[PDB]
Amino acid sequence: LDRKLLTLEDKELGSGNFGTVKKGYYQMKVVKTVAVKILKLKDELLAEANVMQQLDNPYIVRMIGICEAESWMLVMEMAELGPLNKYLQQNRHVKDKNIIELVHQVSMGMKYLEESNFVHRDLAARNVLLVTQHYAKISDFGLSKALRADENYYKAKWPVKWYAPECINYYKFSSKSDVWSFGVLMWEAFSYGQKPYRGMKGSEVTAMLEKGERMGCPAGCPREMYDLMNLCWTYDVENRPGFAAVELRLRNYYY
Ligand SMILES: Cc1cc(C)cc(Nc2nccc(-c3nc(C)c(C(=O)N[C@@H](C)CO)s3)n2)c1
Repeated sequence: LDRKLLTLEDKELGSGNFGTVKKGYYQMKVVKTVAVKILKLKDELLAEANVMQQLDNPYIVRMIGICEAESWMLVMEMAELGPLNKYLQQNRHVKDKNIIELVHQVSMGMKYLEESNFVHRDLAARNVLLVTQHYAKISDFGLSKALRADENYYKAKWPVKWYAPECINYYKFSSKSDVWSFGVLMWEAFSYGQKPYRGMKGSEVTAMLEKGERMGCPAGCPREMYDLMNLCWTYDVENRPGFAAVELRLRNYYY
């Protein structure tokens, strides 16, 4: 558990029903800059930190620890450039080569999450934080679930635009459920952080998916990458590729 050897800044990087996110510094005589989730239930915050605790990957946000003070406080290393969708909305100069590197970084941290038998559940362009223009990290483990050693999926928001059909129709979440979200994450990435399925409600998306209609190719997206998306958006999970195969394709087309 962390000590209050921690200095918070005043600005809110962000806020929500839980509390508010601030920048801070944790003194270890080299100080670390940190992002901090303060609650304004705790149990949820404890869950989420429990998840981050067992995770260790250059492409996942690190947790430093929990600080129990005037408020409950989840402390994480700080990804300085914030959310992918937001940075991309405001950096349309970002080139295709570079978006592919960023998503290949996501697939790699996802590859690891699948090997460690966690499901993310909320993999979206708003949950991928940028360390630099060339270094991406997955965040927000609030809806993540550790899988038991016997099951392949977890049985249950929601972020319905990012959800696979089996999640909405059955409530099953597996790592190939998150492959589906990653396909939507990639489409947002190539679209420079535009919302997916604009103006459509949940049930209209679901209806659209059942017809076999997918979202279009974004503007300057390389064809291999869009074909990668349709692969990700395989309707039937048994045939949808896991992150082992998403990551292999993405690493390949990068060289
Ligand atoms: C909002 C924001 C802005 C900027 C510029 C950087 C960051 N950096 C950063 N770095 C690592 C982790 C985090 C965060 N992680 C979580 C789980 C955050 C969080 O709870 N966000 C909530 C507002 C979404 O409701 S912020 N955040 C965050």
